[PDB]
Amino acid sequence: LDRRPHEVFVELNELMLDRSQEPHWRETARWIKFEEDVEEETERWGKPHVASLSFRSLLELRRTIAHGAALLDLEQTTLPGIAHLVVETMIVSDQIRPEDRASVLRTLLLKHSHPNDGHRGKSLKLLEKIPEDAEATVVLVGCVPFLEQPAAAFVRLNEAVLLESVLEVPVPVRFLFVMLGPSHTSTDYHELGRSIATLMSDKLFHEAAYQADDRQDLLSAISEFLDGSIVIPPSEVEGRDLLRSVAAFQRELLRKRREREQTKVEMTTDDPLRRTGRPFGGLIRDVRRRYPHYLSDFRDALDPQCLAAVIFIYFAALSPAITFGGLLGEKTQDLIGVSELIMSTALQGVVFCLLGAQPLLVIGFSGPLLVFEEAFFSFCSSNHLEYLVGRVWIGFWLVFLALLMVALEGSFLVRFVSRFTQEIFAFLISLIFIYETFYKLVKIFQEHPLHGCPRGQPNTALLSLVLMAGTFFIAFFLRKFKNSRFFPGRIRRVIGDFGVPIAILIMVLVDYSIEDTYTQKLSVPSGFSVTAPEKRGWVINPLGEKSPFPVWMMVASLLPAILVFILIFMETQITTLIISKKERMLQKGSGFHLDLLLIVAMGGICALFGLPWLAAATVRSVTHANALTVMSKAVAPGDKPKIQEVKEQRVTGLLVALLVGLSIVIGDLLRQIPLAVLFGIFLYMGVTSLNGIQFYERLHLLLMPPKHHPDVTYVKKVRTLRMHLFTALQLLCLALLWAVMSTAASLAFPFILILTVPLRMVVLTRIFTDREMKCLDANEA
Amino acid sequence: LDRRPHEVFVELNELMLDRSQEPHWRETARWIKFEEDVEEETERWGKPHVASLSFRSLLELRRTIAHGAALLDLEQTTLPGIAHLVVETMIVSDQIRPEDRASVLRTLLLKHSHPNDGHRGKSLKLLEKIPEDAEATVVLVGCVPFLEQPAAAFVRLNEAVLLESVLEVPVPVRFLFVMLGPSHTSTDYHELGRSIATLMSDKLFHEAAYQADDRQDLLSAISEFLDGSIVIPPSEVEGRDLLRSVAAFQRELLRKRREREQTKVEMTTDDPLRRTGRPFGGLIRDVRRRYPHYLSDFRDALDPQCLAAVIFIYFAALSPAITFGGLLGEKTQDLIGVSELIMSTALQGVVFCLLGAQPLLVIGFSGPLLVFEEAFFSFCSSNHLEYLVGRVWIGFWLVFLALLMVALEGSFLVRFVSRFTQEIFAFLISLIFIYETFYKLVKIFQEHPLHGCPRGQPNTALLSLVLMAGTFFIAFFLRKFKNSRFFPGRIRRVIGDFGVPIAILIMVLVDYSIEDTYTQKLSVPSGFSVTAPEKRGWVINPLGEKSPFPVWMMVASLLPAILVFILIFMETQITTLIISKKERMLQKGSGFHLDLLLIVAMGGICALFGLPWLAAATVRSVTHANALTVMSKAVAPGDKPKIQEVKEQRVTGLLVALLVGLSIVIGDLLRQIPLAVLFGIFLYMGVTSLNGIQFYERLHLLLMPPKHHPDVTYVKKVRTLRMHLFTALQLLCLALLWAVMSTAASLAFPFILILTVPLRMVVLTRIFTDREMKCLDANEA
Ligand SMILES: CCCCC/C=C/C/C=C\C/C=C\C/C=C/CCCC(=O)O[C@H](COC(=O)CCCCCCCCCCCCCCCCC)COP(=O)(O)O[C@@H]1[C@H](O)[C@H](O)[C@@H](OP(=O)(O)O)[C@H](OP(=O)(O)O)[C@H]1O
Ligand SMILES: CCCCC/C=C\C/C=C\C/C=C/C/C=C/CCCC(=O)O[C@H](COC(=O)CCCCCCCCCCCCCCCCC)COP(=O)(O)O[C@@H]1[C@H](O)[C@H](O)[C@@H](OP(=O)(O)O)[C@H](OP(=O)(O)O)[C@H]1O
Ligand SMILES: CC(C)CCC[C@@H](C)[C@H]1CC[C@H]2[C@@H]3CC=C4C[C@@H](OC(=O)CCC(=O)O)CC[C@]4(C)[C@H]3CC[C@]12C
Ligand SMILES: CC(C)CCC[C@@H](C)[C@H]1CC[C@H]2[C@@H]3CC=C4C[C@@H](OC(=O)CCC(=O)O)CC[C@]4(C)[C@H]3CC[C@]12C
Ligand SMILES: CC(C)CCC[C@@H](C)[C@H]1CC[C@H]2[C@@H]3CC=C4C[C@@H](O)CC[C@]4(C)[C@H]3CC[C@]12C
Ligand SMILES: CC(C)CCC[C@@H](C)[C@H]1CC[C@H]2[C@@H]3CC=C4C[C@@H](O)CC[C@]4(C)[C@H]3CC[C@]12C
Repeated sequence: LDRRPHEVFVELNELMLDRSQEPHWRETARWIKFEEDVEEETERWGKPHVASLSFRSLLELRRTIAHGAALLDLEQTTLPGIAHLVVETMIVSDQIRPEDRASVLRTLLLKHSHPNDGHRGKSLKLLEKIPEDAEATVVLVGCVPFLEQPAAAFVRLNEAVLLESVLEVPVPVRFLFVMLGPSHTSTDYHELGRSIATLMSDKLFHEAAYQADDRQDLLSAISEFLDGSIVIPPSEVEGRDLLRSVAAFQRELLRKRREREQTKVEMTTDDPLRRTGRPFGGLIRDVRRRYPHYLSDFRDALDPQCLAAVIFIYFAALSPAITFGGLLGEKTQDLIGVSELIMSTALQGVVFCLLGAQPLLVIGFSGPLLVFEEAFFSFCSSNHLEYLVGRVWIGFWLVFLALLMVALEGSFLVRFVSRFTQEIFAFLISLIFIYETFYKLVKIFQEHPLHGCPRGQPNTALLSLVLMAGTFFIAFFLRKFKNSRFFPGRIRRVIGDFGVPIAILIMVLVDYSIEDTYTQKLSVPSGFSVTAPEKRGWVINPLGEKSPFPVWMMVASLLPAILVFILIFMETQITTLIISKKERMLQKGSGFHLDLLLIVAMGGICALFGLPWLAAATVRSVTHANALTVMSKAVAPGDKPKIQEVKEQRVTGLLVALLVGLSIVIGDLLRQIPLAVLFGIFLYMGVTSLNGIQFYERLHLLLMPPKHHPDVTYVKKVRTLRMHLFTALQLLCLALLWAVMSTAASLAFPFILILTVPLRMVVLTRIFTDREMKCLDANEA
Repeated sequence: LDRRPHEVFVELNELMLDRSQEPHWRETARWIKFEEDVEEETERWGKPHVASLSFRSLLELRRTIAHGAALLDLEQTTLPGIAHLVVETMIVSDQIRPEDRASVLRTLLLKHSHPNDGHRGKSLKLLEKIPEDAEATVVLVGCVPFLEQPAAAFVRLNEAVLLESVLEVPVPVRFLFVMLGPSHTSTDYHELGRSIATLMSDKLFHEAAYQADDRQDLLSAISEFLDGSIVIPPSEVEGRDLLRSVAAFQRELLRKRREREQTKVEMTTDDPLRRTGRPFGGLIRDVRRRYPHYLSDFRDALDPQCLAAVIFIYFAALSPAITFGGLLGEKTQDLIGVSELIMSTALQGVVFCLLGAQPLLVIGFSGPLLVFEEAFFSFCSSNHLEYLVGRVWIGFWLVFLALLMVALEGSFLVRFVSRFTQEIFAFLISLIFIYETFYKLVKIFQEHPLHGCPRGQPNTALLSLVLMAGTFFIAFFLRKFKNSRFFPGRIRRVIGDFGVPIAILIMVLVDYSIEDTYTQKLSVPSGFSVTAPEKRGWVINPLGEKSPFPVWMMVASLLPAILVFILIFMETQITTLIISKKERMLQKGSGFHLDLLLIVAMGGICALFGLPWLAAATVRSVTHANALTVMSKAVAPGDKPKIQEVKEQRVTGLLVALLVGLSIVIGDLLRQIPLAVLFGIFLYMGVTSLNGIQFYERLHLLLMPPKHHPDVTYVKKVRTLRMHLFTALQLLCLALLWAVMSTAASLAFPFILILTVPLRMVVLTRIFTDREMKCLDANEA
């Protein structure tokens, strides 16, 4: 006929006596894709587990179903009618004596019980998990003194009917299994109930039962279910490694089974990085996919979910801004400071969030840019060249290069930048955070020596070290608290997401308590003014501030433009690639050509006002994306979490940028933060961003004996001595890059990264196997 | 007949082609109580795992063995003869055409291969694991193109014979299984080989095959094996909680099976704490069990294993001695100091290790004794009583109470001291380590305030804190390194066992480097002299040093004697109970009556010379025992470690005591250790000993949601509220005890600690059920 299959919610009800000896059915276990048992002593629900059967119970079940009486497509609609029909058929099939007809019927008309039978508070919580269109089944297994032989009955109702006071949740029933036998047999009826329920909770078996017509089809379905099972021999499980191989073996077995099924069935039977050719094609394609959703981009942020992010993202886009800028003040003779960096961050962020194609990106100063800033400053103050005027021409060339790269569709080279260079560029970012911290500490200890009885203050070095260590430890332990197993589980996440503000506030109050001790503090000027209003204006003359600019450097400034373009391009395209994956349920569209052009043009224009260039960070962009995802609730117990949807809007980023811009009118309060707390946070970010990259783990695996290596796909398919050779080559390249960065040619490491782009292909294909590269240099997993 | 069963070492050899296309057998997996597989791509052995089967392969195996030809008790002794007989029987049973008799015969005399076929270095390393009296079996499965139907043969040799160049290790073979079939069938021969090998490596199946005589018994044994198995349904393993329930279910299933077997079999069929009554009976009983082994006790320590302990146990019995000895000097006006404590430790340790019944005990000053010392000092300097004379009479009463308690057999009350009071006592010991550290820190910060520009030194208050934190962190992280997964695994343990010496040495060097900063240092006097040689002699006059002693106190000193006897008795008896368990394979014997009498008598006599009393520590004794256990090497791969034996001797303890005694002639070197380094170790010992006691874990569970609780036996059998009530009732008693310890009646907390023994027997039984007490207050597990 039609018999459209539905998902099944299976319940086990067992007959038992009460304290007043009145017999009644009590619920014992429930199946929603996984078994859940009721503990007898404490009367609560245990954790979900895989439903492991036993073989003797399966044999007994097959024998019982072979000798039982089955009713198919019954026309009854009430419990008494179903019970009467069942007892009549049991009488017909010579299973129960007619004299007991009056007795056994009374056993099928008893009240049902449940652990929770206040009720709605858990009834709704269980109804959320169950799929919307699910049809339930009831298994009634128990022993009766007045019977002599076991009797079984399988009933499939013609139409779903809601039997009240039978199940645990209001779901219609479709199937009924009744078993009633004597108590002197060797069979365990709880085991038979568990076996039949685990059979019915399966996918293929329950579909077959939906489409079945007699007992032979039930036997065939039982054989089909048994074909793809795993038998575990009777041996003690001593260690823990013994049961880590079941998943892979089950995967292979079910793969073979599904391949056989697919063969039998066969016998029975918009890339965003593709270049078209039209000039500026990518720009038009990206605009005409994202702009029409403009109204929805604003209407979609009216919920508290989109208000709790702005509170702490503001604290993540601000801490580096006041840190990095300070460093520039120490490195460029206070030509570029915290005020200019904050103004540039705000001004570029608001425009990008109003006109960008991917509003979920937050842009700001990053690690590998201040190194280039310092290198260019060192080069400028060697040949008697003004530092701040050359940046104007660098930006002028950068704006032209961006247009050249966008006009001819060329933002597809990010496909050639594989994991080999991404993991090196992650170590560079995570090592210009630790080095600056451990250099500032040494400088502090040198300026204020530790002799006995401004410069030479008594208790300044050790106090700064203590503040740094305290801030780092607080920020680390709150991060570890975020993913722990304490507290109600939603306050846990909220507290764990405020690690940085809490750490900074605590370690600022501690230093505010201490009096009569000098600790260096932030330098934020009053009002809207340039950090050095004695040698620098707001607009830079493109011809020369103090002396006329040379004409040769006007054209010879092509090389630094190319290097900084390489840096910006890598840092932005990698982030856009990471954000717009398929695992993250990002609807609408992503912009690969409207982000590069906008960022580089804004940087080039902004460098005229003596403000730094910016590039989208790849760590706080992921944090911004994560803070906006909402997970589903219709997930079966014990199943892995599933992302429902990500709220895409351009209102949280705009508000965060505006807040960071307005954070300059509270300078009187921002001048009370000591300069060691910020470096504690600096070191914390540097250390904590290492987790995730495979280069770090393969570097760990150097010190581990080959017996203790994990079972990941890049360690169990390649020999140990080739994994170590790959790691050694990567380390050698990283060390060479650091050496060339630390010498007098510091403004050449972008060229070294571009030269490690094709080393991979040419050399590491001429050496390694075509099969080992897919294991070690894989882009997925 | 006889057919005595042995353990079985199963190997799987599969036919395959070489690069030169020459056919040969290659080893694929091996079974010693657990499966171990050879990876095809990398050619190395994977980790052990439980041998999970598949059902279709089992059905194919049953059908193949049903139609195969079996040879029982063959008289051949060489491979060619066995092959000839096998081919003849295959021809007899109409399985192989006679025309192919030659061809298949060749396939039975091909060279065998192995992963390691340098060979001896791993041959011995694997021969260690295999049991000495084990007999092996060889499984040969592969495909051939010249056959049309599968043929099988099972051969059991009459006597074990060493077949060279067949197995991987030189072990005699007893069984042979040969299977050869066409390559166009749907059967997978690797799976059949795995199935038959996992059958033959079982504990009951191989015995059944030993006693078997025909094919029907093989089928019966197959059914027996299948009876006690677990079937896992075809569902994906999504999470990780799914497979944590297999162990318990397997335990229950095997328990039922073994109960059935035992029922069928039935149908077919020196306490050391027992009082006798004779006076001093226990003393004689433990003397006559331990003294005769004197020569063995002295002859059993001639190995490097008994020499690496003395190196670091000396560093564990010394750090508290110079710490506690300092504190008493600050608390008793330098009447008892480091020198007196060190000398008492040495003098009592040597005598105890020379005459004791349990030499594996290290005695020394512990936490709850200095609290009583301080309380008695505070009581003495209130009524104008000399402090050092009263201890003489306290010892005089103690040496009488010990004799009274030993003469009438009374060292059996330790059975009534349950876990309820043991955990409270462990918290008391672990909370007098943190408190003293965090009080010394506050005192240091108060004496040297943090103002700007002996008392009032500039950089002392922060330097001491830095040193404490550094020492604690180093000592903690080396402890965590001891049980990590780095380094060759035997250097790892050696480095992890030297945490305290390394942590102290590094920071001593660091503070040595710093110049022109004052940090308070240890006060160890030169030569053999008392700590204060201006107000105290070496022999205390029992009548009064400065003024005559009152006569009323001479008799009234009974109460402190009891209040300190309780502490000594608990601390010694708990340690002796913990040490002499059954899990620790301690041979010879333990003395419950020769340790109490000796320790208390030595404490009473040693208090006449103005030296403190001592009681065995329950943490350093366990460390001493652990440092002397030697583990076995004959353990199958993947199995849990097993203790071979423990070297019991009275030479390492005597040497450690002598070293601690001689550590006073290096005072010029011990006076360079800053006093803030030792308190790091103090706090580390306080924090690190909380792990293990169930009170701490049940205190953690107050914050966990009921969803995240573990699966231990005391959380899944009692309701959550009736667990938190028990935890709160324990915390209330602990808080009351800590309150009575801090007021002006501080020398009464032993009475409170002994008043919680009848509380458990009277009150906590009238509230909690008889079944909840066995779950929460269990002595085992
Ligand atoms: C500014 C700093 C302030 C610090 C001052 C102190 C601050 C407090 C400091 C230290 C002590 C703190 C916390 C101790 C904790 C109690 C909660 C821990 C036990 C607990 O968890 O109980 C809770 C709540 O039940 C109560 O009513 C519990 C009733 C709590 C009693 C009231 C406590 C309120 C605070 C007491 C002190 C009040 C002090 C206020 C005075 C102010 C002084 C200034 C039961 O939770 P549940 O089982 O019903 O819900 C579960 C649970 O949330 C799971 O975690 C969750 O799974 P995950 O999301 O994966 O984690 C489940 O979700 P699914 O099943 O769908 O997957 C939920 O279904
Ligand atoms: C700089 C970074 C700072 C932070 C980094 C962290 C720390 C500071 C950094 C670096 C310092 C250290 C390097 C030390 C490490 C090497 C990695 C160890 C890998 C390794 O394990 O390889 C070893 C030996 O292989 C060699 O022959 C290896 C032979 C060549 C090794 C080098 C030779 C000289 C080493 C010293 C170098 C000298 C350097 C200084 C001297 C220069 C002076 C100017 C293979 O060991 P195995 O597989 O044969 O034996 C296993 C293994 O021991 C398992 O652990 C054990 O199981 P468990 O007991 O349960 O753990 C098995 O027992 P069962 O079968 O009964 O279960 C054994 O069967
Ligand atoms: C920068 C260093 C100090 C850090 C890490 C060094 C090791 C992880 C590397 C350095 C040299 C490497 C070896 C150098 C070359 C080879 C050849 C390599 O090629 C082969 O397969 C040998 C046979 C052939 O050439 O085909 C096998 C691994 C091995 C021994 C390497 C193993 C790993 C080693 C010891
Ligand atoms: C300040 C902190 C560190 C101390 C610990 C406090 C809580 C862990 C304790 C204090 C009071 C306890 C409650 C006191 C009384 C009861 C009644 C008790 O009632 C029953 O035993 C049920 C049977 C019946 O109702 O007769 C169940 C536990 C409960 C809720 C206890 C739960 C745990 C509480 C809240
Ligand atoms: C400290 C680190 C970063 C650099 C020093 C690396 C040297 C000292 C260590 C690190 C990794 C080590 C290797 C780790 C694993 C093996 C496999 C083993 O079967 C032979 C030795 C061998 C090949 C080790 C040789 C020594 C080795 C190369
Ligand atoms: C500082 C800490 C140790 C003190 C916190 C103690 C109080 C607030 C905590 C300790 C244990 C907690 C209990 C833990 C588990 C449950 C089970 C839940 O179904 C109802 C609430 C209840 C009963 C909690 C109530 C709050 C509780 C009693």
